[PDB]
Amino acid sequence: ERWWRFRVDYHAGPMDDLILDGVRPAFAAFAAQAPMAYFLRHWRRGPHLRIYVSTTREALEAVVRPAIEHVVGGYLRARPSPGMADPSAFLPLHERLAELEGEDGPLMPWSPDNTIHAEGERPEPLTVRDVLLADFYADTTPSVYHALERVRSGASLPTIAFDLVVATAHALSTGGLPVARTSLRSHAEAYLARRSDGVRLRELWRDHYARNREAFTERLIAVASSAESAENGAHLPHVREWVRRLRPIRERARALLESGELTDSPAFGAYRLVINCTYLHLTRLGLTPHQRFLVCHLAADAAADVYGIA
Repeated sequence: ERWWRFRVDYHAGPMDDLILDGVRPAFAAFAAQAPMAYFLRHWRRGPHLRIYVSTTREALEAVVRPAIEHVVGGYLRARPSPGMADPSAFLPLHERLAELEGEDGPLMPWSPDNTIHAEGERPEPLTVRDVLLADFYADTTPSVYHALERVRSGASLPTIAFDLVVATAHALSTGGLPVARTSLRSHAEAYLARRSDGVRLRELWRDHYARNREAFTERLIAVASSAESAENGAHLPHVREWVRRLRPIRERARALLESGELTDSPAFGAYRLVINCTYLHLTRLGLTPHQRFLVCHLAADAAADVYGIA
């Protein structure tokens, strides 16, 4: 009935664990009364988690709030964050990120580390995109846990970023990977373009590609077949689920572009939005912007060597 907001401060300790061992249980403990709920990373007044959950005030006070305070709080007391040495070391960066993303709220002093805070209900009325986005975040919370599990048991996060980006490109674009590798290049290129060492960046990034050319091209075609099987049991499952989860959301978005709120609508519009959702997904899995751009770039290079010998 509303979106209710909590803040979990965890300034210096492994947010992956806090998600898996604190918030995942807590969310389960209210699954019947409030199934619609998700969380985002954020930086303001200390690195923290932002928790979003859709219920009435009655359910918040009854079931949601105390599952957070007790389950999550339990995790905090077991595995506390050691803290940040100087939060004001981060002020000039934060001042920038505020301007860049319009944040307006106070920046210093930092919230107390290792702590929970109720924050109230969202703005007042949501936009259509806000609604479609929240739906996406909630729908993909299982996929977050899947991944951080794989990461926790030794697997590589860059590689998971790869499989996902690639899959969303081949399966949800108007012409598949051979056409949407331009949008991937394009996405990395906008970052290389404003970096004074872009030149050396591109050399490093291309050395990397060359050293591993066989790994990435092999992996590229794997993810490509996985995403087009019509035979539910390929060599890779997470790809096939990721596609599966996202197909609904293009439709609801492509539908409400040619019925007309937001911005070819399907072609570069639905697929514009769900590639941007994959990017938001990956942020949530703890990939930096740097590492995401690098992944877009390696996907593109890999796609040259297979779809480009045309």
